[PDB]
Amino acid sequence: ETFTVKMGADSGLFQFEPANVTVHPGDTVKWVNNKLPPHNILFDDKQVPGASKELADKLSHSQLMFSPGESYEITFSSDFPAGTYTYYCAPHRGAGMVGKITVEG
Ligand SMILES: [Cu+]
Repeated sequence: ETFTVKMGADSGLFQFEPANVTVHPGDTVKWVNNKLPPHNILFDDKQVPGASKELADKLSHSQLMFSPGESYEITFSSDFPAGTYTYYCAPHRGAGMVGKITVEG
């Protein structure tokens, strides 16, 4: 299954929509610019399994995404451990543009 996460609500609010997604092994999460770019996707290294900086860096898209409809995706296959993965947008972190992926096992 592929889950689409919009970056920016239709109203312009600085939110990932939906903010919380639960995935099963082999599923894909695809982030897509919706409103008021740029956004980016940074995983919090203290809030992924093992509190691993390597894992957080692997999953992040640190480059700002300026283009309408620009996308980034992750397929949660076996090199991704079970657990929750918290992420944020650096431009809008202060305003609470945050999300969480729960990887089931
Ligand atoms: Cu953002």
